[PDB]
Amino acid sequence: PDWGYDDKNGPEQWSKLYPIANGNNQSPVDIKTSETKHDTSLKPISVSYNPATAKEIINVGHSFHVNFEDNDNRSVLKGGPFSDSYRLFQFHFHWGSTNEHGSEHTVDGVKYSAELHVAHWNSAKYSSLAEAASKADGLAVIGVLMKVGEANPKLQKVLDALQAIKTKGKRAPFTNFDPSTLLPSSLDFWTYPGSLTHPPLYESVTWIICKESISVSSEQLAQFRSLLSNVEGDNAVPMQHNNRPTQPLKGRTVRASF
Ligand SMILES: [Zn+2]
Repeated sequence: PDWGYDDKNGPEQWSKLYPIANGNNQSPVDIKTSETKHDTSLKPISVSYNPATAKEIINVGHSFHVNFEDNDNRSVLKGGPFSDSYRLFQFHFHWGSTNEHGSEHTVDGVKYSAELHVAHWNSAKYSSLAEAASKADGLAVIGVLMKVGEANPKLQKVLDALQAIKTKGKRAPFTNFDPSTLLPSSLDFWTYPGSLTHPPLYESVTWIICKESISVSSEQLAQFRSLLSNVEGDNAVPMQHNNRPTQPLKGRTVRASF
């Protein structure tokens, strides 16, 4: 409850309350293409998602989340660096105050427009997401960079749903959707060990960053920036931005599947 992205409660302050903010495995990071290591053990990533597991869309104040039923292995991520399957639970986005600079990861110092996160938990090892959330191997998140350009029709269903969750705490059913439809055509990737990018900031995530970006238009971004942080009835406070600055690598290696 004690955090946001404003001057006063934002990324530069989270350490006062969450000391792990200055940990050794924080995200996001800049990926320096000259220093990535080709690892020949990486397998191609394989996603297999069942659209019937799509459950609901909810406004959480600082962002919006699309959540999936995760009671079984109907929707999983396999391959890449992993030996176990990972069970899909959520996707959400990060954006900025301008359309040109709003991603969380950078590549060779270049910030993209926005970023899609597709989050999965380790059902092989832990009995629920709450348990898994704090363990070093607990989470697998796919990040896809979004470049302002031509409008992306694959986003329409998510954009149309925002109408029903304009204020904090609102939620709506969201069904029959396969988020693999949002990924790029090729799944060549970089990977590194890191963290959730906002409080509680656990160092529990294995990142998969796709090499290829996806498009998005300015207008599409502006719809995100139109959601409200306040509860219904209150004065309006736009969800203007939600990206954390990049964090020191601190000795970590970014591996490439290519
Ligand atoms: Zn995220």
